[PDB]
Amino acid sequence: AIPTNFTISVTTEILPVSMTKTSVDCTMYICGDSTECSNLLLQYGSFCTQLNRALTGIAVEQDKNTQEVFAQVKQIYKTPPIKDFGGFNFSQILPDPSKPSKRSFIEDLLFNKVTFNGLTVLPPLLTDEMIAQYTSALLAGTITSGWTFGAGAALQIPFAMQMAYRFNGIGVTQNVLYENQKLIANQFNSAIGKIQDSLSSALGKLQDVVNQNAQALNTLVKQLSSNFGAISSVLNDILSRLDPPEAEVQIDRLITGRLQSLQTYVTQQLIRAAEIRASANLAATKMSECVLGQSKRVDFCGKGYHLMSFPQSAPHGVVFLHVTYVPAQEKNFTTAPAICHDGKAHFPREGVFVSNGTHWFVTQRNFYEPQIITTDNTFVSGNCDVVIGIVNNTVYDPLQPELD
Amino acid sequence: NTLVKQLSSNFGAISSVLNDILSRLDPPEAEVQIDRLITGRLQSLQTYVTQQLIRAAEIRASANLAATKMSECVLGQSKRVDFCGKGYHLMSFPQSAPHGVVFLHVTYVPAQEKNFTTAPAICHDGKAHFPREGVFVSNGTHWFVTQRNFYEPQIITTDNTFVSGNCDVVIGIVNNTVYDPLQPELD
Amino acid sequence: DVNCTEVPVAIWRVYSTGSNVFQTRAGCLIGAEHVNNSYECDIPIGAGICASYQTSQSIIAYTMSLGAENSVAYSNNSIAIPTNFTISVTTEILPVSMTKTSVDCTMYICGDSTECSNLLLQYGSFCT
Ligand SMILES: *[C@@H]1O[C@H](CO)[C@@H](O)[C@H](O)[C@H]1NC(C)=O
Ligand SMILES: *[C@@H]1O[C@H](CO)[C@@H](O)[C@H](O)[C@H]1NC(C)=O
Ligand SMILES: *[C@@H]1O[C@H](CO)[C@@H](O)[C@H](O)[C@H]1NC(C)=O
Ligand SMILES: *[C@@H]1O[C@H](CO)[C@@H](O)[C@H](O)[C@H]1NC(C)=O
Ligand SMILES: *[C@@H]1O[C@H](CO)[C@@H](O)[C@H](O)[C@H]1NC(C)=O
Ligand SMILES: *[C@@H]1O[C@H](CO)[C@@H](O)[C@H](O)[C@H]1NC(C)=O
Ligand SMILES: *[C@@H]1O[C@H](CO)[C@@H](O)[C@H](O)[C@H]1NC(C)=O
Ligand SMILES: *[C@@H]1O[C@H](CO)[C@@H](O)[C@H](O)[C@H]1NC(C)=O
Repeated sequence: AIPTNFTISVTTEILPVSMTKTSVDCTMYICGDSTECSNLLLQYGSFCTQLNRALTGIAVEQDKNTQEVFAQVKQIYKTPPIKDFGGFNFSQILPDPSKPSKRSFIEDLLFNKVTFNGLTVLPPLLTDEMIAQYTSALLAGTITSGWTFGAGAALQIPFAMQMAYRFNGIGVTQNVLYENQKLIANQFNSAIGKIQDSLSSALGKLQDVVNQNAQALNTLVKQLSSNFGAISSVLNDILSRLDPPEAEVQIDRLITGRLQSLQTYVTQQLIRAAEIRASANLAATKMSECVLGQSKRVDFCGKGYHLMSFPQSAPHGVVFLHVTYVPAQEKNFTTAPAICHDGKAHFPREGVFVSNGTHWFVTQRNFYEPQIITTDNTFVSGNCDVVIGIVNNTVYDPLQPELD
Repeated sequence: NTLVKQLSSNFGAISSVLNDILSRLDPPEAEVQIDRLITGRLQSLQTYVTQQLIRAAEIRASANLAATKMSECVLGQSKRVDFCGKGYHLMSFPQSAPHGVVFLHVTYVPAQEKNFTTAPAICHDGKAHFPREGVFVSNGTHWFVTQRNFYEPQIITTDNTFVSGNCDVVIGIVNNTVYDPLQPELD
Repeated sequence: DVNCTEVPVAIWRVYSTGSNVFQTRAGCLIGAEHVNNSYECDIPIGAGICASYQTSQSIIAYTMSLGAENSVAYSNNSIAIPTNFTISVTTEILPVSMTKTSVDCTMYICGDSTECSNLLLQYGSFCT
């Protein structure tokens, strides 16, 4: 069976990249204003230093993630002003002048769908303005320059002409693009409409990170109130109702109990950070290959044959649009491994032999385009007798009229 | 270093060094004092192991990456953009380091450039001609076909191009004459 | 997380007040002067601000650039073809192992006491 039509499809993929940078002061969490709490804590020593050497390890990693997904480029490309892209209407995904932050429409439709006792929250190094600036460069690069701006200096090429190369990479001949340019553009511009619809309806991968990294802090602050088996949870009460020579044991218990909860929370941070790192690396490799190139890697860049991708920014994460080629509407055919001619066995150079029971033809593998069999489509390498399934026929010669 | 310093912490025991307690106090009082140091020391030891397990778990990912990069960059060329270094990839030479490995990647980079006019196809005897591999470029007067990555022009032969359909459908096309190299010799 | 109005109340000798002070979203930055130019990020501060040491030599803090800028010459009938090339060599660094540490928990906790062992067997398997 050989397919005879196709549909361009656009598919969506969503990835987390950073959790919120946070920090805790060991002493302001464990103690109130009590000095004796501090002086008893000084009996335990170094733990209140390691807990910051731990959390600061996470805080810098959360920069180096966002730094490394996005900064593949050092040259902010302007978009051309004239939107001549041969029928493609990217106005959904480009930035626009009027918005109070220069996020695209597809980004603003997205941004909406996502929602003290020493606890401190540190801003990120990059702002959402800087992030959205970078992605506007990756769009401008890929639309005007193909892959070349990834490999080196950016070489301009017409968009409707680069699509021919992207088709050539999947074994479809360029005539199949140029004879159909109008129809293909309509399929594309239609599919972007479904993304606006579907996005308007789904961010669970992103949304639940914001949930868990709040919920753990709520657990940590609630855990202040526990008695831990002390006589009460307020240090002033301990220090007033009982003399220090014995209130010492109550304080020592309540410090030990509280400390255990911080010593757990810091590990429940680290083990998550170690998963977000694996996600940032996967997103980095997806961007390096599927956006700045074209990749043969089956189903790595979304379902189907891959053509191109566009990145779009999101809070704490990134979203891709993968544009893919899907074959459809196929017909059955008779086939044979080889043709027998004047006693000698012909094989096709690239395509495959088919017959509609009535005539014999050769056609490329992935899009029905039958042709006359010639000694220029084929090469010869033996007698007919040796290969199974050979079929007798005749090979036309364009050099035969050239007898004159 | 942190783990050795933790031996000096007293955890509310009478003294840091056990031999001080275990000399100056009798068993039934020592046995309620030494009990604290053990709990303090264990918890410092427990924390250390939980740190080593995570750093091991992350180095394992780096070693597993390097083995992927060696197989796909040294024992062969690979076309994964930016995997074997920036640019187009040619070969790589490994070198060793203390606790590590260091690659040298060898990469080709296109440099000087010039602007040209170009057209999707040639319209000939009412028949369109497409290039087999290169792209058509004009220097503003003559029309050539050239490979994509390095300017090296050639005449529009009957044998670089192939034909498919009439001139009517292709949006951008320029009328131009294709050359048949057999035409003289065939006489 | 301190408004610059409040900072003097805790105080280091010069920088109590009376000095260059620069409010930022990251906080109150003092002892460095703001500049309208932009550069690459020498040292990070936060929220798009980076700091550097510069020549009169002083510390300056500035909105970091994202690098340079240029347009791309795009037409619907024009193309650019490279006419020359250069080979290049680059080094990538990967860690592969760390030290094989090993620890004897009985020696560490108890030294050479026997009694400290006789206590430790209250706790069971941990030293295994
Ligand atoms: C292929 O699909 C397109 C879009 O639905 C349609 O316009 C065209 O007529 C189809 N052609 C065939 C071979 O059915
Ligand atoms: C195809 O299979 C049938 C049934 O096994 C057999 O009779 C026939 O000879 C085969 N033909 C080819 C092309 O080998
Ligand atoms: C092709 O013709 C030859 C000679 O007549 C014959 O031996 C052979 O069986 C034929 N093969 C087929 C596939 O008809
Ligand atoms: C184009 O190249 C040909 C090479 O033979 C040369 O004769 C011609 O003058 C060139 N034209 C322009 C405008 O550069
Ligand atoms: C090519 O020639 C035909 C017939 O004269 C004409 O209609 C067409 O516009 C010409 N195209 C160009 C690009 O000169
Ligand atoms: C600092 O305090 C002044 C006076 O109340 C106020 O006007 C200003 O907005 C405050 N700035 C910040 C960063 O809160
Ligand atoms: C480019 O677009 C303009 C406006 O549609 C058109 O006049 C011109 O012929 C086009 N050029 C080519 C060769 O595509
Ligand atoms: C290409 O670059 C090399 C090395 O710099 C130089 O020797 C040579 O002249 C250049 N050739 C061209 C065509 O620019």
